[PDB]
Amino acid sequence: NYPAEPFRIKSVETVSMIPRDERLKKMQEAGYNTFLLNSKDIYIDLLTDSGTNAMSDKQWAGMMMGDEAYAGSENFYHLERTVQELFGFKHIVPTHQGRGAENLLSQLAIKPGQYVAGNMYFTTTRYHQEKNGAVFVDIVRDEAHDAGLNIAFKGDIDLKKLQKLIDEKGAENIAYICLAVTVNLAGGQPVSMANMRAVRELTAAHGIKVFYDATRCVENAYFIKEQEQGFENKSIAEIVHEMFSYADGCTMSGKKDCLVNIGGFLCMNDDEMFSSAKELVVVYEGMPSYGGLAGRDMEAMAIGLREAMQYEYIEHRVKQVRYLGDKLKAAGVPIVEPVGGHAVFLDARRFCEHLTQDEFPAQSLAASIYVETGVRSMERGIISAGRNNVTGEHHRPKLETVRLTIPRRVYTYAHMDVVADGIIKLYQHKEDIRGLKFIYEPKQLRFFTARFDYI
Amino acid sequence: NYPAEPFRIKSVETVSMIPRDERLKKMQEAGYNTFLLNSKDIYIDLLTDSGTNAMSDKQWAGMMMGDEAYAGSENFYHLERTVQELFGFKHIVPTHQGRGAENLLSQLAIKPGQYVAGNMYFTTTRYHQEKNGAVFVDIVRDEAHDAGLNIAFKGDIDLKKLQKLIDEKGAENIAYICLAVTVNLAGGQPVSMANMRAVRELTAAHGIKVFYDATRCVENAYFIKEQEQGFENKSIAEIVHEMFSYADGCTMSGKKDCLVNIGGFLCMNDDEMFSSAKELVVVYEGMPSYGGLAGRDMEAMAIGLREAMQYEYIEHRVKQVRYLGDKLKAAGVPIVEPVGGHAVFLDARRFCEHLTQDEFPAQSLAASIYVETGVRSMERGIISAGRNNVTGEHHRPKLETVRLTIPRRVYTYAHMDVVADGIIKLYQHKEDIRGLKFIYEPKQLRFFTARFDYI
Amino acid sequence: NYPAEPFRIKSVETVSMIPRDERLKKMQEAGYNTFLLNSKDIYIDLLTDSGTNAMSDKQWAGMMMGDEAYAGSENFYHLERTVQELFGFKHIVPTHQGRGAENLLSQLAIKPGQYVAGNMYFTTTRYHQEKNGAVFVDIVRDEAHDAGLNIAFKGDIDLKKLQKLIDEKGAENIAYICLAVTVNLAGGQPVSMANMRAVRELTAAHGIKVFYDATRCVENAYFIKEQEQGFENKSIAEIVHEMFSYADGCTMSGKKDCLVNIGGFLCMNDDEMFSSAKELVVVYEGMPSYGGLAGRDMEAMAIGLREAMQYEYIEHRVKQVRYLGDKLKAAGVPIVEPVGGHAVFLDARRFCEHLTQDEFPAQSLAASIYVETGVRSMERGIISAGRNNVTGEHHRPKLETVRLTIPRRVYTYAHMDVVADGIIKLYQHKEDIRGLKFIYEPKQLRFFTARFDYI
Amino acid sequence: NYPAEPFRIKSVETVSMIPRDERLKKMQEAGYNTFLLNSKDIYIDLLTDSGTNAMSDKQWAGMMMGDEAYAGSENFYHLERTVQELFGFKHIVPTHQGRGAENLLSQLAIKPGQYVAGNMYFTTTRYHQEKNGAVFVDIVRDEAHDAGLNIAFKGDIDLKKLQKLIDEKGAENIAYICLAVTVNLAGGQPVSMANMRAVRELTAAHGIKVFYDATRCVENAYFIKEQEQGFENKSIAEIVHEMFSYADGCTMSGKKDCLVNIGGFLCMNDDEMFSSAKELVVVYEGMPSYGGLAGRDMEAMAIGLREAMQYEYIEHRVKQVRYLGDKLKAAGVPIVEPVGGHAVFLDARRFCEHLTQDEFPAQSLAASIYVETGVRSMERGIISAGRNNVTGEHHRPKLETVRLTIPRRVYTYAHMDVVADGIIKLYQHKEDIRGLKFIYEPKQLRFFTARFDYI
Ligand SMILES: C=C(/N=C/c1c(COP(=O)(O)O)cnc(C)c1O)C(=O)O
Ligand SMILES: C=C(/N=C/c1c(COP(=O)(O)O)cnc(C)c1O)C(=O)O
Ligand SMILES: [K+]
Ligand SMILES: [K+]
Ligand SMILES: [K+]
Ligand SMILES: [K+]
Repeated sequence: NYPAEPFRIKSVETVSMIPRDERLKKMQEAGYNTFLLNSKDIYIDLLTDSGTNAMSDKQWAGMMMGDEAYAGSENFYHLERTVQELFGFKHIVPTHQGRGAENLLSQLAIKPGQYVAGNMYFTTTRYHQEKNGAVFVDIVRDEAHDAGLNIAFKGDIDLKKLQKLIDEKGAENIAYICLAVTVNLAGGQPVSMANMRAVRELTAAHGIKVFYDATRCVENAYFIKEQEQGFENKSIAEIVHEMFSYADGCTMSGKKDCLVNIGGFLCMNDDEMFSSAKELVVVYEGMPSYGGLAGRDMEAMAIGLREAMQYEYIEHRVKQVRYLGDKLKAAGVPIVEPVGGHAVFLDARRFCEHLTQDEFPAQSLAASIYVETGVRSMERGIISAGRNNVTGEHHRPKLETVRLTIPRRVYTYAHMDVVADGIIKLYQHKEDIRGLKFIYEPKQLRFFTARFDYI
Repeated sequence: NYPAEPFRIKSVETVSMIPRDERLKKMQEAGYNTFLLNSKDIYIDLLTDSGTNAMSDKQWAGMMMGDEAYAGSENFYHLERTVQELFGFKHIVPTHQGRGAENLLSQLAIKPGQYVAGNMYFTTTRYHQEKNGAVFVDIVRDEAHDAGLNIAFKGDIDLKKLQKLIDEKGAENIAYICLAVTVNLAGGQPVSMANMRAVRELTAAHGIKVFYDATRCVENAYFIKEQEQGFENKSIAEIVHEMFSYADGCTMSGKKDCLVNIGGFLCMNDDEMFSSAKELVVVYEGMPSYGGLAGRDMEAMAIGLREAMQYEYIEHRVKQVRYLGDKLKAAGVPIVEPVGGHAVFLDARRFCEHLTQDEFPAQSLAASIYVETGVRSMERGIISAGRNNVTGEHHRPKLETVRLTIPRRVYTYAHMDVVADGIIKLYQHKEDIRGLKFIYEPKQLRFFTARFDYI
Repeated sequence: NYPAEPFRIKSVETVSMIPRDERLKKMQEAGYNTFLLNSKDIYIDLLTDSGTNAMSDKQWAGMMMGDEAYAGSENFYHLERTVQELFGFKHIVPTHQGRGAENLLSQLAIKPGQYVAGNMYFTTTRYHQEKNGAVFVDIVRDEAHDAGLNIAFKGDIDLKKLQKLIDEKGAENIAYICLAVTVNLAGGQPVSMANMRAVRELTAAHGIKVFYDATRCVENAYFIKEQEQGFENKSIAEIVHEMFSYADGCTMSGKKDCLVNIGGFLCMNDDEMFSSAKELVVVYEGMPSYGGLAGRDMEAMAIGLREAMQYEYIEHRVKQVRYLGDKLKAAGVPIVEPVGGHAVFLDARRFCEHLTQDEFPAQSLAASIYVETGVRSMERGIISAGRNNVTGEHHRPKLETVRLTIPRRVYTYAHMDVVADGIIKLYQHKEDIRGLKFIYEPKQLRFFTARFDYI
Repeated sequence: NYPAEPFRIKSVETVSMIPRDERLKKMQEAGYNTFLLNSKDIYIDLLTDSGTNAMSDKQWAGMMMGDEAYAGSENFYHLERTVQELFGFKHIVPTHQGRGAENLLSQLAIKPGQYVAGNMYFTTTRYHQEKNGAVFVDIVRDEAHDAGLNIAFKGDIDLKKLQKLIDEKGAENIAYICLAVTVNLAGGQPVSMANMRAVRELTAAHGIKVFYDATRCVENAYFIKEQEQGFENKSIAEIVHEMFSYADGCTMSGKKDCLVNIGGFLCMNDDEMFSSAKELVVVYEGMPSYGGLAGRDMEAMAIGLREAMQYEYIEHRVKQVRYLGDKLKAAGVPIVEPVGGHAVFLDARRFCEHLTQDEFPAQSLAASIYVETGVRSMERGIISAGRNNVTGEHHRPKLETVRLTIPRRVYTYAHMDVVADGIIKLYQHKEDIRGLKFIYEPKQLRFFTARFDYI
């Protein structure tokens, strides 16, 4: 069952419906790298769900009431009250987006040489942990690393790995546990409430802090409501509030589940850390009462976080992604399983099994998808993994995928059909997909500006 | 086929359904007339495509650049030259919506006792004709009155009827021919270019003026491109411009095909009529330089009329209506055929064969649709047709219909499925729909605020 | 004493600061008629205070929450509740602006041959009265016709003239009393509460209806608060509510004192007339619940009417106009006295006493003002009076004036200084102002498109 | 002279004053630091010109056309090419505001132990220099530190000081010269083109890089046009482009002279530095294609930087500040002279000659201004100067000032008169202002959230 949109369209965004012949020329001008395409040339842009969301009429009304004062803006107090109400943390510091909050948390909470342990990781999060002297330890359950395994709550932390870390390194040498909801690297997999409570129980017995990476915590809450026994009578807001009751604080990218185009924040319960955070936020972001955001954006993020709590909104959000995954899977197209809250990942290793990884199957599949449909997707394979600059060899990741990342409230099921129909047609003659070779490769950030040609 | 939306969602508004018990209360508080229900108590609002459209990001950018000057506004010049370019008429007078332009035309072009002949009546149009002393004569082809007959270009004028009128009444006693594109009350049926050309040739030979009702001219142009031999490779804009080349002027409700929420205009080629129209507009609407519109709305209408010329936009507009009609017809639900440009008309005579037309089956069917579905639709039958101003008896249209009217760019195919599924279920117990009788009847245009009770 | 603006600027409107040499070319291209100037070529546009107001951030937030439903829009209920609260009338029908409401009132309230009596008149108001068969009778106090007489509440009705009318024509032959607040034709002069109560007392004794032309009723309320004994402790809202307690209904142009760019409405207390108005509004304007306005505009007008009740806003509005009049008067420039709520009128007969009225001194002064300052003003003299088309002679009005009409919240005191300094400099060599002659004169609406050259 | 605003008001926001008793309570709740007051409790907010500007109708139209794509946004391309055209640098990296660009520059261009030399310190700039291991050296002319000395181009670097630094330290130990235009903490003082050219010539001869702080470069260009011989007939844009031709790159807070509420960027000519900057921006800000900004804000900043080039806009901006300074100086109030581009600085040393600088007269004067006036102003003296990171003692600036900072396009001359009248009255009892002592001092950038009590 797939629900209708629980909203209607207030205003539309103009697009170029250029045809296949012209899309091929645009793809070649981009050197077959979807990251180099111009937005104006893309029909359906599934590069990312970050910051690409459609706002409501209520949020746009809030955008006309930005109090742009440098200190003490009414919009900050609205955001503060909303986050305290819905997440339940004592203190909040706005940041311009998620990695701004990560920067502050890692400087406040890590002594060099300490460990940070988490359920897999995200690139910016782990960078700020490592930059401040932490050693990262993955404590996710082993199943999360099996991309074909169709089981619930795949993002759960293995409590035995956490106990083992505590026993081998000592609780005083662990800076914090970093629990992400959902788990992006596993394909957007949720964490169960039972897991969050067990982690809080164990860490609290040792005086260890837990901070959440909360960027898709509402998608996570929907999975708990749908699949965890005992939560069928709880509202999304009740589930969200209980989730954060098991944490000492969080970092949040509003660009994901708060339904905005920019914005984030840092939450914590400890007064002393809050005071230290306010001393640091002015260094990198702005005042404790704007944190690198215009007043109107704090307002839109306060309104959007509250909208995200509507059951029908988040049900439809997750089930629209599920629709895309279900349609591909029914045609035999290989995807990461189960489908996550925000994206479908194509398995390009299996999709293009006639290509070796050195011929960049995911990069080439993403280029084919755009030519055939006008859909942009993100390479998440060997190109994004980068090259080892000491040895000169590619980093070879186990996952060679194309990410179909779904912005919130932007597309319809008919757009999902454009994406799926086009991929299914490609799959039916997948052996015709050609390998790629570099014609320009920069030393760093190579996925952003590299250019290719066909082998 | 059924194309996906050729645009993305930029902003949303929430929709919601109140329980059946509450809709029942609301419906009897509205005296079983859908016009009297409150917007907040509707779920999917298909009352009308008039003024309910979603604007684009470009139109909303135009809304921030309203030049609100009383005379000489940049927005007026933009609207004036956009209409001169796309429609080809010499002169434009803005009005706040279509019936303001009809008020002006009828006062300018009718001498009491004269005939106005058109391809089927419309409610406000016919009121202003008769109010100024004209007798209305219907010269549409007989087939347009047969709901079930699936033939192309049902809106066409019967040239034999036009010829007969000229012979029996004399050309000097005909004030003008009123040619509407599409024809709303026939079900949104298009008029062919061959018919517009034949009508021009016959009227010109007798010195008789032709004024178009331009309200859904872009939907009409799409049907010409899709189905009239020789037009398959003409652009929508080319077809629109050729259409109006066979007219002396037009009235336009921009609230339909100009993709806005308010706005209209009167066009003409004749200099003396334009001079007279400017004297009159001051009394009813405003100065000729804004015609009862804010500058920002002249701007949005100039932008939206040009957007409407995009083939993919109007193809999707029309085929989304066709999807709803196709799904209802596949389930056996009786509808007006072929499906028109803007709405699906349920054939209330067949839905409610247990009722005579004096029991108002269309009015009653609309009420029952809201009660069982939360979807609002409009009566288009004996209630809307009014009374004969000579005998005092009902006008008795063969077409007794309930209109599922689709606003432009607002809903998705999933919303269409919700509508179709609900109507198909009500079809299964159609015998439960009771007849209605008047408890309050306005003296004109009675359908707007009439109140009914069950017989 | 002149207060600072009780607001700050949220956003600005871009203007062309073209210099004098270029302004002279624009004036010549406009044939020396300020009505023909392009808005884009004007620095400070004082043509009118109608519909040219600046909205607040709160109103623009309301503009993002337009409920564009054809019937039952939430914005209509907001407007309805606001007008019932602030004006106290039982029923309200929205219209697209003031003359839409006048059209409806005059058709509902006049039997042919009846009299309508008022404190002077406005052009559209009297047209709709006369078009429906009324004979207009001026019952303003004699002093209002003395444009140099500096006395308070110059708009007051002479109760003896009203008694005389009742005695000579009979109360059953008077359709209604039309009491305007303020009185535009006298230069924007207020009416006292004592006068409103006396008129209500007298008319009620005879069963005669009173309807207000309420377009600048808030400016009027400020004069009562400032100058009528006993109202120093009353709020603007209290004064406004008491004013309308002496009326049976009103017509309102929101384009003036409701601080919007479009919109108006009709109010009445009588159920039967309300029911008749709802039958008529659909003919000319729209549904009783939108009346020719987009939902967003009903919202902005509801918000703006409530903002207009703020004492500091309306005090500053009236005193900014007063500042301009005081500065001109201190330099000896001849103006209509006292200065009204919305405009300063220059006496061009005295300003250009070396020119005869057939040389159009007001039209020429308005052209000079634009060339010297970039300020557009309105001719209100012999050109606007029109030509008698039977005899071919000008209508020769006693008042030959240039109107400096001040939009609400758009300009600063520094703009008022630009206007005043430029006029004062012109006055110091007023004998150099040249007379004008027609080079193009249309048969009607001649002030709108006539063109001139220097004698 | 004092020109009128070269724009009209398009939209407003209300302002209000709470009673003195309430401001007194608010001020001690803020611990006598103006940074801790709440926006709703301020009347006229002169805390800062940073991010408080009023945008234009064109910018707000741009805000409706935000292309929120993660890469390839039309808004990024517009900002990129606008900056390349107006500033002339080869490469641009957007950041969410200026201190994000300072974070990147300081990490890219400083090796620990090296010197950075600039024309007076700024708070966030100096923090990021020192945090990355640089020693700051002030090479502004001695006169810039003398509040009362009225000389032109007080921001100029002393070339003898620059030469001395090169001789004593060696050019290889200087990371770069930081040249700010205007110089904020000297009172908004401009730098001459002759000085920028001399600095470029001397640094280039030694291979030393020059990076500008571009934050108020348009105000600086205005002073050059107004006062530097030979530039009187150059356009603001020409002057701006020549200015940056003497630099290797710049940091920019668009929140000042780009007329926006959020936004900044880093420019450079060097290709390898640009490559490194793109790696770093990902960690702190976002992808190089949006740099921590929504698309709509890249758009507003591209539009606003071009608007700032309009001569009449920036002339009025600067002369409105000058008006406030002239009115205070005419009444004997001690100020920094000449008045700078963005603010009037009261000379707190002279206002409060009864206090030593260790009693924080500037911090105390700011509090008393809010208590007596409701006007918020900022401390710019010993509190902002921070502590010496080697000795732990106060930095002791000669300039102990209270800043009346003017947001662009927000206030009128009448608002300036309210401010001046209030300060002139407080001047009459200056002996009533008590000294302050710290009760809470942050470890860096302490002025933002420090809390004080009276001695
Ligand atoms: C309101 C509707 N139509 C308006 C209309 C009008 C009157 O336009 P305004 O509603 O803008 O006055 C004129 N001609 C045709 C063919 C129309 O359909 C409707 O069908 O719902
Ligand atoms: C916030 C202020 N200034 C910021 C600033 C900055 C830092 O910019 P952001 O506030 O955008 O980070 C850098 N350079 C100069 C000369 C500045 O004035 C202020 O003066 O109020
Ligand atoms: K974004
Ligand atoms: K701001
Ligand atoms: K207007
Ligand atoms: K509407």
